[PDB]
Amino acid sequence: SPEIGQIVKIVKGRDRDQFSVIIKRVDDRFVYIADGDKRKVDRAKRKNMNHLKLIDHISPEVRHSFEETGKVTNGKLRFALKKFLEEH
RNA sequence: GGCCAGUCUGGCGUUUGGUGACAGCGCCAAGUUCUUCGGAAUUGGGAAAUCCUACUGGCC
Repeated sequence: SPEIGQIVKIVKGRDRDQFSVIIKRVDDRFVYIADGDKRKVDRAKRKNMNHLKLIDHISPEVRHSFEETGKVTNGKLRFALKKFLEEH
């Protein structure tokens, strides 16, 4: 099952072939994603899990942001995705 | 495999919408119908839907 702060690669939709971050879990089928750059948290995108590829990387920055504040900022989403690309 | 609900000429751009196929807006291209021959108007197949191919979402 998906986790808050987990990296996904979008496989369907107009934003396909981008990496994004799961920022909310609705149920086991639907989540919300955002990247803090072109898709910011105030425009988070509803996605069927079948249209994402789960990646084995959860950003601690995003996960810690939600643990301490219940939210995530656009700056932390951008930083998490940038760190993911560099390491992986 | 079965059923329900969807999408429509091809291409690419887009921090627009859509879970998605896609759509919107844009321009490029093809077919077709026009022309004042500069350029306009259109759009899967089919005479037709409770039809069909392809594709998408859900259920079994």
